[PDB]
Amino acid sequence: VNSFSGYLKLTDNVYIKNADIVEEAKKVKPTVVVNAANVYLKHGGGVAGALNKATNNAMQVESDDYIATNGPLKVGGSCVLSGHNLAKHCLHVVGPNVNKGEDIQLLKSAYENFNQHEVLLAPLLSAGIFGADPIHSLRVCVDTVRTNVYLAVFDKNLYDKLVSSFL
Ligand SMILES: CCc1c[nH]c2ncc(-c3c(C(=O)O)c(C)nn3C)cc12
Repeated sequence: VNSFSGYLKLTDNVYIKNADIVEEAKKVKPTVVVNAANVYLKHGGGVAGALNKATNNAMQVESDDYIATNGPLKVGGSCVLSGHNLAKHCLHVVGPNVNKGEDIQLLKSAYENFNQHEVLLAPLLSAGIFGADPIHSLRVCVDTVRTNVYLAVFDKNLYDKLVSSFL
């Protein structure tokens, strides 16, 4: 039993809810919240900008030190950093950004990072300002992640479309 509430069950291990991932993280304080990161961990907008703002920019300060030491992530890669006031840990995962021409096949590699964590609160990778089709992102998630994932979808219209079209 865990503390996640109000989710629709899609499969044995995937759950989905119309929610703001920031407010959901604040309320549950999950072990892991996933950030929709870019390779530079520049958390300017989208999910990343919202998560970072909620940490009062502490996520960005930590991230800048990480990049200065380690260099950029790979598209499809991830790193574990602090969850600050939102979670124990933040798993920063880089899905391909279609608006940069990145290969959508890398979306499966991105979701494979979730399998290193037993339970996660997450957005749909490569959705929103990353330009991919969220219906496709949900399909890759379900077909790749084997651990227990709780997906937060900000847009109510999109959430209803994702549920109604789910095979
Ligand atoms: C609609 C207003 C809004 C405020 N904050 C948001 N955060 C994320 C998304 C969003 C998501 C998500 O993860 O829910 C996905 C997937 N695509 N898009 C575009 C939308 C908003």
